[PDB]
Amino acid sequence: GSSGSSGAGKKLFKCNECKKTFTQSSSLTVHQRIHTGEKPSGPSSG
Ligand SMILES: [Zn+2]
Repeated sequence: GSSGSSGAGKKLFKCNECKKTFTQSSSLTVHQRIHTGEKPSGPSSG
């Protein structure tokens, strides 16, 4: 079921932690650190 209302297009990079996107990679990268640098809550094993 494709109900693309908000986005779901022109995507190149997506975070498999908070389903976030960034027009560019660099932007996403700096955002990844957060998920890959936060208190040990659970075994990410990404
Ligand atoms: Zn994220």
